[PDB]
Amino acid sequence: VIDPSELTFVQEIGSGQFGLVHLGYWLNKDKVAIKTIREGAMSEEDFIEEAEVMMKLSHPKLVQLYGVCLEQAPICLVFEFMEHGCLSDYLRTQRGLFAAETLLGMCLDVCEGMAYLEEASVIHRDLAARNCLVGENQVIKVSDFGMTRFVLDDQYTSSTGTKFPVKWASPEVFSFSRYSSKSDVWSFGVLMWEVFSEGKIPYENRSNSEVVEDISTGFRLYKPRLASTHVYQIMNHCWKERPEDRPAFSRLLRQLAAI
Ligand SMILES: COc1cc(C)c(Sc2cnc(NC(=O)c3ccc(CN[C@@H](C)C(C)(C)C)cc3)s2)cc1C(=O)N1CCN(C(C)=O)CC1
Repeated sequence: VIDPSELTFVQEIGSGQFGLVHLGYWLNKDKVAIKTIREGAMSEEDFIEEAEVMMKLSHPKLVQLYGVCLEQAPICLVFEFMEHGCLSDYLRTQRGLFAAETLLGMCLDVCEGMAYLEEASVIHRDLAARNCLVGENQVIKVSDFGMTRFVLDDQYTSSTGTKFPVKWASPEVFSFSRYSSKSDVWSFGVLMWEVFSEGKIPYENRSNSEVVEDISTGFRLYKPRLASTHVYQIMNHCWKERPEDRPAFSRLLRQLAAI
């Protein structure tokens, strides 16, 4: 638990799934990012349960949750400040400046984070570039793993909802809500596409229904220029119809490191 007096709210930096994000300071010295959880956004008591375990999850390629500020309404989550924001934004902003090796390095970072979560029996559920953050020396860290379990907006959570992230969803997820580390693997493949495409939106921004149809019939994203023949076959292995035909993150890590 972080005491409210230990935090200083400096400036609003944006809004996400659960509401406001501020740049702040922790004990008047260290830069932190503070999520202010908006009313009706979170399943609050259910999260305060899972907060202890989430905090205990620690890895250099996961954005660290430093603590929870509970002694106030609305409650706040205190995070490691990532100096370059979301990967999705970062890729688009820096488009044209990336060497293939740097882009591969980003995929490696994410894969290391996911390998840790997979090992720890944790499903992300919404792995995408928008949910990864960029820190010192372009290091990429995975964030908000498992958080969609606490989202009250049924448009996001339900596979049939209008806000459902179909573009990163494996066939068994969008059809049957069947999550696993292997469904995160599908998402990771799409994230690889995003990285090597320098932040392009997968599936020409096609409708949710059209993507479901595309994937159901066998369509797959085409190779981005900066992705090698080898990288593209790794992507395609992530997009096998059956989750059992997809590699584990532990395997992908060996493959991406071997390059
Ligand atoms: C995936 O969602 C999130 C996950 C985490 C885990 C955190 S906790 C965080 C940890 N670290 C963060 N860093 C940043 O959000 C950031 C953004 C911009 C800049 C560059 N300009 C700075 C210096 C300002 C905005 C002060 C001018 C630097 C850092 S947020 C915040 C969000 C989130 O909701 N947003 C990310 C950042 N946003 C925007 C508009 O960029 C708002 C949505």
